[PDB]
Amino acid sequence: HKIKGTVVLMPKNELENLNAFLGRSVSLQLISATKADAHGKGKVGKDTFLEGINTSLPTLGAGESAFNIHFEWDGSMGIPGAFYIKNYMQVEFFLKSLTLEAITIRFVCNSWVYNTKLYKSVRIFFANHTYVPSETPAPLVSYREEELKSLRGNGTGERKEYDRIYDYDVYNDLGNPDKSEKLARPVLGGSSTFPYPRRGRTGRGPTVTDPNTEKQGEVFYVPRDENLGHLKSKDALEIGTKSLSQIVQPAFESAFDLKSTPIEFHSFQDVHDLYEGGIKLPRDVISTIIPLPVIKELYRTDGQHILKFPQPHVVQVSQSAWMTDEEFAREMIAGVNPCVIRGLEEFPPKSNLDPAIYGDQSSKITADSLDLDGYTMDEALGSRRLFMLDYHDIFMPYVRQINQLNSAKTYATRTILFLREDGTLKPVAIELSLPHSAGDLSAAVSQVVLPAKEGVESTIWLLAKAYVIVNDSCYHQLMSHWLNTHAAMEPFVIATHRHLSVLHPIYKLLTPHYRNNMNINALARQSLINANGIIETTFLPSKYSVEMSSAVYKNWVFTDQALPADLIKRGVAIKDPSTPHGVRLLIEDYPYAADGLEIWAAIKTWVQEYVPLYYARDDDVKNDSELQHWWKEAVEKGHGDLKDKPWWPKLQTLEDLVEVCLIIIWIASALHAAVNFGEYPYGGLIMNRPTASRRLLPEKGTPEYEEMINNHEKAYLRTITSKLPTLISLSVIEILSTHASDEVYLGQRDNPHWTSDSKALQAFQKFGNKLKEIEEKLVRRNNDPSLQGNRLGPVQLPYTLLYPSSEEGLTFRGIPNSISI
Ligand SMILES: [Fe+3]
Repeated sequence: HKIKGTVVLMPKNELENLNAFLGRSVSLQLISATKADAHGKGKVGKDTFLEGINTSLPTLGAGESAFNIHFEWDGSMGIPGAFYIKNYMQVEFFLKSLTLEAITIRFVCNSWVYNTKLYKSVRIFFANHTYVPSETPAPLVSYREEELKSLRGNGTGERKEYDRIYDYDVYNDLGNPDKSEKLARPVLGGSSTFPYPRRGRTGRGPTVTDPNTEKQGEVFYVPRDENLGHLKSKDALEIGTKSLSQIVQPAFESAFDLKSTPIEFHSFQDVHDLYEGGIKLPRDVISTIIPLPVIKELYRTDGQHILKFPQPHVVQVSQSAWMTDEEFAREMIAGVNPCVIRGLEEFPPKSNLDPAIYGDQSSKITADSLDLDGYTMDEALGSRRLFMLDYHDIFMPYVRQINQLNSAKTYATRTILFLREDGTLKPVAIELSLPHSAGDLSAAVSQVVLPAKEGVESTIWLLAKAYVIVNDSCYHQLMSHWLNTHAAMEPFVIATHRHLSVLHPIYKLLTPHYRNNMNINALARQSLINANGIIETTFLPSKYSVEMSSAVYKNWVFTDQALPADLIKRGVAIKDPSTPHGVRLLIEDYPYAADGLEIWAAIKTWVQEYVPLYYARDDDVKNDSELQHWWKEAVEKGHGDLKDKPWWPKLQTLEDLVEVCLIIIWIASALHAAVNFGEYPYGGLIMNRPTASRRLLPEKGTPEYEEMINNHEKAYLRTITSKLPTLISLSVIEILSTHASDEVYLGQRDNPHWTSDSKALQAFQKFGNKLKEIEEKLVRRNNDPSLQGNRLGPVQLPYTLLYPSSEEGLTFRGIPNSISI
């Protein structure tokens, strides 16, 4: 009756001896998928313990250990399709897999197994077979549904480290009212005032001063297997933000309070010095930073007084190129935030904001003042050569409250761009707008600034570009990055674990694209977007930052996240059935869009080849109970504040299923990579990507105006992010722009046996081959001299953000499967 099996596991001291696992320390019980008891449930075998350590196969790394085990299983017990496991040891271990031979049967587990007394029900694992609900072997049907009920929990209770309960809650855990009324923040989600995607429920309970806000916690829970261990401490990048906010930031502050370093940058060279000779800090400040995991990888040091940041890619060839109008415009199509620019089809541009509240909103930009390389405005409009980076309606509602803050002053900006005959974009005007209402104490007014290369006019134009980029950096960080990827994706991760069994084909299709997302999001709610957290203390909006993202979410549209839909909606492409991708770009050499369409196409082919393997007709999608409950919950609960919108796909057809999966995979992989991995490469020079502005343009006749004339670099530095928040911000984006060495990229999976279905495996193989094919093509584009203007620019920085592959580090390339940092 014996079945020879091999158990691979990792002792806790590996992701954060052997003989202790033997004896009666760990028992497994096989469950039959073909032979059932009197209740239709698969028969269960006897408790079998680990017999010995297997030291036979070389292919076994990652601090993993193999154990031999034999089960009493007669042919009459049917075929095993699952197993129970109980850990009698005090300390948890990481279960990798179980492999049964003559009968091969593989089980991919990758799950922490805590002491048996901590679990309400015994941990169960299934073989690597894939089944839509109606295809589940009858003896496993109930076990499948029971595991899902276990994962859903009951919606109450404080979640614990070892819990594996997935549920939703609103963002009511960012404020810290018990510490100070000044740290109170509006609850985001669950109201018409503040709609917002839901996040993972933690259940710590209410604060003492506000029943609607969740109390503080030293650890923000995520279902256990969402918290990724790492073999190398340097790869635990997500812990970096907590260390930065709680340990490093206070250390930097003391250096400034003690006046051990100049409080402000006084010249552009003071900024360049950070990645050259470095910055000198107090000994104890260096000593506080140098020993921390992850943090110590951010700077080179002499071990005593110096911290040196790495040279950002944007200055590696020319340290002054960022100041060119050419690079300013190019970064709108190949920079850190390449997805906001829109076509402009009328002139002057219009506003939908209420003039009764903000004053006359007519644009003050006159067509006759613009240099369109000889084109008349009507010619530029008609030839589709006019574009804009429009933050006017987005920022105007918040300008008054932001400008009331100390050290924060902004404009609601609009930039007009012209597509030159040579295919590059050039900036032709910037409008710096302020709201005007009766009784305004401020005398500052709106103004239009035009390009200028000499005189005070050139300084004013450089400052106008800085106000625009402060708007762009804020929108990029809070919306393009945080809202559209991190926050938007979490509800789908939760729904997937709550309603699609690990056996489900769609679960297998989508879960690789969720790796580390709930984990980084929980760490973000704790240290990145919390009251007085990193973002609030480094970006322009301060305490209004996260709520601004809620106002933007009001207009978030799931189907508009598809790349073709996005391009068409923004007026940078038109539908064209005669083209390979179904769309014709209006900026032919738009790096992000051109490379993105290649990746989008590859993902679509993959999804279109996968789905058919499990759903033959539209009725098969309509009748999948798990799939229907999954989608219904993702929409009505996860993104519930928008359940009233008409645009949600129905999921009653193969077409809709493909669409939904394609968009989810796109957001998690390529979209997030394109907006994330260029953060330090472009933003590592604070002048190129300022996060905040502290004053408006000066009045003629004041010393500030005189300063623009006599010391333009100081005028610029006094206007943008101060030195202290710059040091913190550079540190944060350096972490976010780094690829951990254990990352899993698009076209890869953590285990070659994720499914036993050879056809699904074949399809995945073709997808990976296609991505390698695409990379060769993108390499050719970057090497094409005719595309240099937009793909490299004056900074001579080849656009590699959508190259699928990458080695570890701050590489400016590589597409991870998920939002993993
Ligand atoms: Fe990210």
